[PDB]
Amino acid sequence: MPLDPRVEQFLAQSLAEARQQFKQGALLLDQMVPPPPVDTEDGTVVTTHGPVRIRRYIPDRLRFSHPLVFYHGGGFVFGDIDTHHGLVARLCQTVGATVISVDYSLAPEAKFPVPVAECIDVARWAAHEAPGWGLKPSIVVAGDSAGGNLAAVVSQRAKDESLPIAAQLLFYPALDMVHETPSKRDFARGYLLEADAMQWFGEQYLRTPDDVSHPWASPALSPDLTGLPPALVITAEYDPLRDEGEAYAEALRAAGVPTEQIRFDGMIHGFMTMPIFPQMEAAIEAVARFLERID
Ligand SMILES: COC(=O)c1ccccc1C(=O)O
Ligand SMILES: COC(=O)c1ccccc1C(=O)O
Ligand SMILES: COC(=O)c1ccccc1C(=O)O
Repeated sequence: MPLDPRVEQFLAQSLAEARQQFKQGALLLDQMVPPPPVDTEDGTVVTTHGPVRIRRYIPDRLRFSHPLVFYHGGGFVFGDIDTHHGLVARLCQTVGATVISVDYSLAPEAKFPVPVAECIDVARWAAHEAPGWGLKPSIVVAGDSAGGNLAAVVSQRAKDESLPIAAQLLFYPALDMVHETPSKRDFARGYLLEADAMQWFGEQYLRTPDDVSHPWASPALSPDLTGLPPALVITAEYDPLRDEGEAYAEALRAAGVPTEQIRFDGMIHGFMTMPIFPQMEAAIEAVARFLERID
């Protein structure tokens, strides 16, 4: 409930250049706490907005009967398959799941709602492939932060798009671009994800400031959450995005959606791609236990 000791220690310490610096940070942490070996295959999915690079992770031993489709975070501007490899490799090996890690088109080069369309296309592709992998033809979508946004919106669009989704895993997602929450006010600066950056991400991703109220940008605003896929919503106590994540979990639960909501106390935004924190593996264990309950 106090700030985690290791998190405390960590905090105490151009667009191309910033992407590279973000990527260098991600590599540093993986160099500090190396990921498990895992078999992978690269490929390209043909989407309605063009080819989208993917990487399939194959577990040593398959124990989960649905493919996972994973959408990386990074404010819609940063990140790639490599920045999220540390997380995805452990998800693959710990759950015993095939995982499709997706490189959707980044902003500002591509703008809302291009990545949403891409992410749907990839989920549909995964569902079609699943029987040939000897899996069920219903997928688990997953993502961190901006990727959690994508996972939540894909889940909301699933029925309309005839997309079978068995569950949604939202890791400290962004869900509400319209409302200030107490967490967004109280942890606006100094906890890695900052208000300044969130504003900037919005300027890169969104076409106009009015897009904030679009349900494919702000899924928390959808008035009807009935019949949505079973949900695991993981939040960090000291994350501006905390409150909107918990409120969405609460709304899903009240809508009769099977929902598990976990706040990691003492933690900050981003901890599930920061293997210097033991909590990252604890949260990955949470995922495996949750997925055990899914049919
Ligand atoms: C930077 O992205 C990657 O590391 C990657 C990995 C596998 C397949 C495609 C890509 C890509 O260039 O997006
Ligand atoms: C804020 O959450 C994100 O989507 C993000 C933004 C910038 C840098 C990293 C991340 C992430 O969650 O990895
Ligand atoms: C991590 O993503 C964000 O914080 C974000 C990115 C683009 C547009 C809006 C937001 C937000 O949640 O305010």
